[PDB]
Amino acid sequence: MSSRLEREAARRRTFAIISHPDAGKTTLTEKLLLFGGAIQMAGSVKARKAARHATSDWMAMERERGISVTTSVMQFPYRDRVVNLLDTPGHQDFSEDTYRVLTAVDSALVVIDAAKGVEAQTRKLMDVCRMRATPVMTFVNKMDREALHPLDVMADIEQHLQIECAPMTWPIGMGSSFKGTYDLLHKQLHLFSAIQSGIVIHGADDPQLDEYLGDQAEQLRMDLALLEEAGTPFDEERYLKGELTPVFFGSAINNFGVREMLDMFVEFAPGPQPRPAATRVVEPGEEAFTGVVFKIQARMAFLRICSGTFTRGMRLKHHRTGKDVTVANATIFMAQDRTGVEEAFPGDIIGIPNHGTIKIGDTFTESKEVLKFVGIPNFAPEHFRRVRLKNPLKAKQLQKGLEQLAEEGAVQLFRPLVNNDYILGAVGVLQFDVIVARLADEYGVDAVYEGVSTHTARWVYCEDKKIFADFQDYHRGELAVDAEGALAYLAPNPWRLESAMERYPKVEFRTTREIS
Ligand SMILES: Nc1nc2c(ncn2[C@@H]2O[C@H](COP(=O)(O)OP(=O)(O)O)[C@@H](OP(=O)(O)OP(=O)(O)O)[C@H]2O)c(=O)[nH]1
Repeated sequence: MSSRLEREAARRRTFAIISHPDAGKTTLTEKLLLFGGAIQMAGSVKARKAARHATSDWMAMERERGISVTTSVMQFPYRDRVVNLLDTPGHQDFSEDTYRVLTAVDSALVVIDAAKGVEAQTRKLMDVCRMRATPVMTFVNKMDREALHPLDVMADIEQHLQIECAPMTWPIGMGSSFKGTYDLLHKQLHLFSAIQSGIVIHGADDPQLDEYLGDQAEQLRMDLALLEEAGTPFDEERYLKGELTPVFFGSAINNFGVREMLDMFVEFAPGPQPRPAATRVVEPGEEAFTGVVFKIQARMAFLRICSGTFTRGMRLKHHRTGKDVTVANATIFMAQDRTGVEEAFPGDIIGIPNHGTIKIGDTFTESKEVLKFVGIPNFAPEHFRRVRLKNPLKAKQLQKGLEQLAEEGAVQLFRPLVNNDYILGAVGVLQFDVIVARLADEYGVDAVYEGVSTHTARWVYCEDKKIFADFQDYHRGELAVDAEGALAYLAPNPWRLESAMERYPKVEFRTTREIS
């Protein structure tokens, strides 16, 4: 029946966490790792957390490359599945890279702070998942602090993440009155105390509820009947379509409620899925190795394995340059206690060292066939700046530098139609600081920034050749070309954009565009 590869490939579970800041992603991640026996990685995740708020000597330690790479892809075994959890940079580090990580996961898990509910970064990231039709599992965290009512929390999720909510575990009480969770499908009761085997409940009439929950038993029975009416039973097919999301309540800090969520994930989360290419749809089943670059770092290119098997001694062909590339000493991301020939299977991540001459989306194969993976885009930035050059004779240099950095994708570049200025857009503002320093160290250029009216950008496309031309004349003042030669409308804010948009309903204004 199944092949060695098709099995190995299917044990994979590749996901990232989409969360707003301070929700507990780091805490939950460390918790997940401990379940996978990933003792050391878990240490690293914890050590880094600690080092942020530590003395100066550590801040200088966490900010280094060696570590932010080890924890960038964290793999651990769980219930014989190989879970590949990809770090999604947040806080100060939030950038386009975060979105790109979402272009490499078969699925995602949402983590919500119960007190805050759905916040801005949660919505933003979910926005990405929706367009790529990526199934999501939801974990409502921090039930030990006072929080929103669970029904309120679902309502919040449903409204703002535009998806149905299927609760799997329900919380009894909250804050100081947090007793634990009742797992609806398994008819088990999990008490919070200072993991543990749960208690079987037979019917909602079980006196055990009274025994363990006391006067709070009434609320669970109260809540459960409400649920069994306006309730969405987890439906596997609907989850995969993205229409529905399983919800879990817990206290990551206390390693509570996590087990159930982890189990749901290994059992039902998607394994490596087919990937589109220009010529055809690559299947993870195929023996021939294929991979797609989704992240780059200053040089190493992280690659998601799309089909086949990766080993050190193998030879890969870089299609864009047409070159032949060596992976002799790559980075294979794998759980500690390796114990096997060193190989990677579809859904895994590998770090190919390659100097320059790469882009986001580049395809590497084993065979002599032309193949080009598609669908990893650039995302419209929220933040813009105009780059000013102090010494005008260095203009040829800045131009090289910026064009090269954008090809590499450290930032997005916009050249207005009515002037010679450079406007940089960034998914997160940190990118601007990175760009300045790199421009100096790699290109010998001191560049400054200046503020601009612009807060919004959309890529414009129109079928009616006359209308599009008329439009381009009217909004000559707001148009720009990006590094990839694409036409972009720049607006001061989303509202001002609608004025333009309602005037030209026949012009499309996209928030993404494919790379070449
Ligand atoms: N009560 C409660 N708190 C939780 C829970 N999970 C995480 N936290 C706390 O929330 C803060 C953010 O957690 P992170 O895990 O760093 O969140 P993030 O990665 O999403 O930014 C931390 O507090 P901090 O004070 O900023 O740092 P720390 O010194 O406490 O680690 C952490 O201890 C939870 O389940 N219950």
